[PDB]
Formats: sequence, structure tokens, C-alpha cells
Amino acid sequence: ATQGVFTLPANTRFGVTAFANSSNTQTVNVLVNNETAATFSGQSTNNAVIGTQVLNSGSSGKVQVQVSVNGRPSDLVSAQVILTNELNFALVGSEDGTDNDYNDAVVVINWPLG
Amino acid sequence: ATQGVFTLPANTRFGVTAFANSSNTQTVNVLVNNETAATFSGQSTNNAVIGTQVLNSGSSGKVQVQVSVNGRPSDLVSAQVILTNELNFALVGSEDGTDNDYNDAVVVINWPLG
Amino acid sequence: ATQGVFTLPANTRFGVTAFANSSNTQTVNVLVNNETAATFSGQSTNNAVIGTQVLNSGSSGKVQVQVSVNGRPSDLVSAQVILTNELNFALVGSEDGTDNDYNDAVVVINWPLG
Amino acid sequence: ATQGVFTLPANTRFGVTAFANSSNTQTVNVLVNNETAATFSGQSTNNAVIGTQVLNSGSSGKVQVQVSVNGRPSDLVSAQVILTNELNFALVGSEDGTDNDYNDAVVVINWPLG
Ligand SMILES: CO[C@@H]1O[C@@H](C)[C@@H](O)[C@@H](O)[C@@H]1O
Ligand SMILES: CO[C@@H]1O[C@@H](C)[C@@H](O)[C@@H](O)[C@@H]1O
Ligand SMILES: [Ca+2]
Ligand SMILES: [Ca+2]
Ligand SMILES: [Ca+2]
Ligand SMILES: [Ca+2]
Repeated sequence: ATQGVFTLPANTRFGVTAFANSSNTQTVNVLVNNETAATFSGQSTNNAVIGTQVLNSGSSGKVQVQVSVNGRPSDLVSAQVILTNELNFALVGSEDGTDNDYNDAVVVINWPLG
Repeated sequence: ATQGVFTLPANTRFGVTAFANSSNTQTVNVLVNNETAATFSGQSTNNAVIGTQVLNSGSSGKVQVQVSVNGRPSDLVSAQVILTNELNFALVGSEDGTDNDYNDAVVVINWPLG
Repeated sequence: ATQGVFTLPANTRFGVTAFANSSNTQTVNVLVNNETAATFSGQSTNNAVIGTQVLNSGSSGKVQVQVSVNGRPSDLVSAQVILTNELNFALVGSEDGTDNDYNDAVVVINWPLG
Repeated sequence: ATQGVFTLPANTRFGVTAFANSSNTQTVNVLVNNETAATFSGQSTNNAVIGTQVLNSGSSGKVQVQVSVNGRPSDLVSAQVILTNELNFALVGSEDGTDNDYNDAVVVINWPLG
């Protein structure tokens, strides 16, 4: 199944934040309507917040998270959760290796903001 | 129902990170071994990170998040989501007023780390 | 925070299924656009499916689940989760008493169908 | 990533319920500690329940859902959600073709019971 792709409401501000837990440097790309809108990278095994940014979902609302480790795409897992019919989290984990913790880069998208 | 309480595996490292989206200063307390293990405080209307830390879940694994604003307890919402039977997110929203966006402090707990 | 209220896409078929796990008879009502559209009742301590139905979310998309025991409303917990950006579950648990598993009546809504 | 595999608490009863939304007959196998514990088959384009059972998670707590259509394993998507730190849902969708809603068979696992 496709993972790391979320339909947000259009023209809406959202937070995107990436955490690293791997001996390898992670590179996280965030695409809005198929165009790169943010890129984060770092190397930590203790959950460093390698990036965080406010983006606008634009007219399509399409947001896609990709993760790579020196050019090699990682396998993704993802889901969206909604609390009290209002508060939205889109969640991504990624695996660059052999141990299947899926925490090598962890991405959380949240909206609404403000 | 009780909200903002999660049973993690005992004696396990986890990340906790708080974001603010309110005109009011948010105070986030994170309890482990039924004592305050971390306190974050800050104000943003742009999803700023007001705190991030790595903690150990202690003998019981019970982690509780409480949010207050100028001494008033915020109403909480929460859930835990597990991806590929391995990657865990414990999520908290909170409301400090009337508009019911539940984003005034948003708290993300994730594990495993490393 | 409000629980058991979900906004579905308009004019969309969904399934709703109720389980009972209590010594007390559970009454589950499902409302669409603030109108009762399905009712199920029964007593089971073995997860009986006390009812399942296909409904249409209608022009408003508003779906509410209510649970009562002998006319007393039960307290609810709820959340919505989306897999692969397409498969939706709206989840409800309810508590009629003191023991706090919120499993006295459990309701699952799923879409899309067909 | 592996999908449809969940670690439940050991020696705990859980419910499993299966819905179909396809012209192809669906087969759902529920394994406990790598042995078939239940098998459901049926055909519906209207979300009919094709199977429901109460099972015991056994010594390991390992439960696996497998779906097949015409003897071919379907692609799965899955996640576990926990409400109020007590009420558990393990959720599976499956795809037997290309269409990508992952609703051809939908499986819901819930615990605790009783
Ligand atoms: C080389 O393996 C990568 O780094 C290790 C130290 C672990 O974080 C592992 O999960 C990750 O896939
Ligand atoms: C005064 O209200 C508080 O601050 C406003 C700027 C909004 O963030 C609102 O959600 C919050 O409850
Ligand atoms: Ca790894
Ligand atoms: Ca790792
Ligand atoms: Ca607010
Ligand atoms: Ca706010």
C-alpha cells in the first residue's frame, strides 16, 4: 500500500516535525502538491528534532513524506488519527536497515495550528 | 474517561515533545513514577516546540501528561497508535478556552528510540 | 471534549457495528444529521454483535453514536483512524459503571464500502 | 513493512469480526501463535459480516490476520489504536485488485471482552 501520503484540507497551515533514531544520517523530504516544500536532515540515536516547520497545504491539500538514507529510499509506515473530530495527526515511520524498529526517521504532521 | 495517561513498556526510553498554538503560556507536566519528570513552558501561535526531552518510563511504565494555563487545568484528548506492531505514538491535545481546537498544547510521545 | 461525533464525507455509505460486553443491556443509537437512523439493543459478556447496518452519511456528513443503559446515557471515548489515506474507521467505546475499560458497548464505523 | 500482525496481552480473550466489500468471495484466516484459530469466508458488496468469533490470544499473544482471494494472499494495511489506555482495536484492510480503497475484506479485532 502507498504510505506517507495524506490529504489535508486545502489552504491550511500544518506543522511538520522529524525525529531521528539511527546511526545513519536521515533525509526527510516533504512535498506539497508534488513539489518539495521542506527538507530536514540529521543523525541521532536519541530522538533529535532534526527539523520542524509550518507549511500551507495549498490548493490540492496533498502532502507526501519521503525519507532517504544517502539516496536510498527507506520503507515507510503511516496512518492519520483524528481526536474529538477536530485535532489531526498524520504519522510516518521509516526503516533504513535490518532491525525493523521503523523509528529511523519518525515524522509527525499536525493541524490545525494557531 | 481519563486522558493523557499511557502504559509504556517498563524501564524504557521514550521521547516527549510539546508544541504550542495559543495566545496563552502553556505549562506541560510529564509524570513518571508518579512524580514530575519534565516540565515545559512556552507560548506560540505557530506550533513552536516548547520542549523536547528523552525520559525513562520507570518501574510501572505509566506516563501521564498534564497541561495547565495560568493555573487552570486544560481539557485533554488523547490516544495511542501503533504502526507495524512496533512503532508507538502517544498523542495529546488540550484546550485552554472556548474555540475547541484542542491544539493549544499538543504533546507527542514516541518510542522505541535508538 | 465531545466524543462519538464524526464528520464523514457527504453522501457516502458507511457500515456501523455494535458489540456488547456488560452484565447490563446496552442500547446503541446511531444518528445521521441529528436523526436516529439505527438502533441496536442487547446484553452480552462475550462480544455479541448486537447490530450491524449500512447507512448513508447524507448531505451533512454528521454521524453521532449514543449509548445508554436503561435510559441513562453512558460516557464515551472515540477516535477516527485512516489507513493508506483511504480506509476509515471511526471508533467508540462506552462505560456504564465504574471498572473503566470502556468496553460495555463498542461501536465501529467503517467506510468506504462496495 | 509486515502488516496484520499484533501482539496482544497473553491469555486474553479477543473478538474478531470480518466484513466484505467485493464481488470476489473473501477468505480471512486468524492465526494465534502461528496456527489457524479461525477461518471465515463470504461474499458481499455491502459490508456484510462474513465472520465473527471470540478467541484466546494464547501464550505468546501473537495474532495474525491473513486474507486471500481465489487462493492469492491479499495486500494488507493495519494499525492498532488504544483509547483511554484500556480499549484496544487492531484494524486490517485488504486489497485483492488495483482499486486501492483496501476494503475488500475489513477485519476488526477488539479487546478486552467481558
Ligand atoms: C544501522 O541501523 C540503524 O542504526 C542503528 C543504531 C539503529 O537505530 C537501527 O534501528 C537503524 O536501522
Ligand atoms: C484565547 O484563545 C487561545 O488563543 C487563541 C490565539 C487560539 O489559539 C485559541 O485556540 C486558544 O484557545
Ligand atoms: Ca531501524
Ligand atoms: Ca532505529
Ligand atoms: Ca483553543
Ligand atoms: Ca489554539
